[PDB]
Amino acid sequence: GDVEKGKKIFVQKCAQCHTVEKGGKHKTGPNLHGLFGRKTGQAPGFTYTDANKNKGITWKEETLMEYLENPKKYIPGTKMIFAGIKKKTEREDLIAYLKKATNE
Amino acid sequence: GDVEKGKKIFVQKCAQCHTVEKGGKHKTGPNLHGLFGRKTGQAPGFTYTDANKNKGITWKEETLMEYLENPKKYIPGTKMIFAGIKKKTEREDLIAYLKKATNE
Ligand code: HEC
Ligand code: HEC
Repeated sequence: GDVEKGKKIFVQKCAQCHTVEKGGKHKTGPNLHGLFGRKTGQAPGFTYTDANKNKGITWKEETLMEYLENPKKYIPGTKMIFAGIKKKTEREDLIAYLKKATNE
Repeated sequence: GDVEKGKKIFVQKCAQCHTVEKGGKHKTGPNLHGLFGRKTGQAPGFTYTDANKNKGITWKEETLMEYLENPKKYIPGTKMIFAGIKKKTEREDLIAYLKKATNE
């Protein structure tokens, strides 16, 4: 495929949760350097779900083609995001803002 | 709670998928203006999951406190994001970029 086009997709759809750079940080999702030819759930230092840990397949063009079409269908139980707010005080403050902004 | 603090949480944790402004657009998630005192799944023009459509509760401080702690526990079946790429050519181009960047 077209690398130029792929880079833009990555930046728009994936970079908010993944880095690709050697030595790049884990974010919501794992750093992806060295992905190709590696089994699922094997970035060093990242805590996966059991589902992503145990999928047991090798990442390559064919498996990525299928995964990317629908990640949850290829790895049921995978979790991409936690959209909540665990701290009580942060929940109270956020709700205060929402109470104001969603009514003005 | 503290509105100043809530605004920053919102911008950091929620604004990527929700607007709060009257007349604001639906994004990944619904526009949230008029939320308080309204039942779940009722922003006009947004297509919810059946789960969020049918939760049947009224949004207010107490219900938001519980929802925000863990959205999926409060509304099982709710879906926050699709992280995949439906178009075949976009998948091919993205995979080409990944093949380069994750190996250099
Ligand atoms: C956050 C909201 C994410 C977005 C957007 C994308 N991904 Fe993701 N990805 C995310 C998490 C939390 C995980 C771990 C999931 C688990 O169940 O533990 C993943 C996983 C991957 C993988 C597999 C990685 C591995 O097995 O080592 C791949 C190949 C992957 N993600 C790629 C990817 C791409 C290309 C994305 C843009 C289209 C993308 N993800 C979006 C979090 C998030
Ligand atoms: C995208 C990755 C999201 C992030 C981050 C947050 N939310 Fe969200 N939210 C999202 C979607 C797709 C939906 C609809 C879900 C469905 O099952 O149909 C929601 C829903 C809400 C609701 C309920 C809205 C209603 O019933 O009308 C609320 C109150 C809500 N979201 C608030 C919210 C806040 C405060 C967030 C930051 C902490 C937040 N969401 C993150 C998508 C995403």
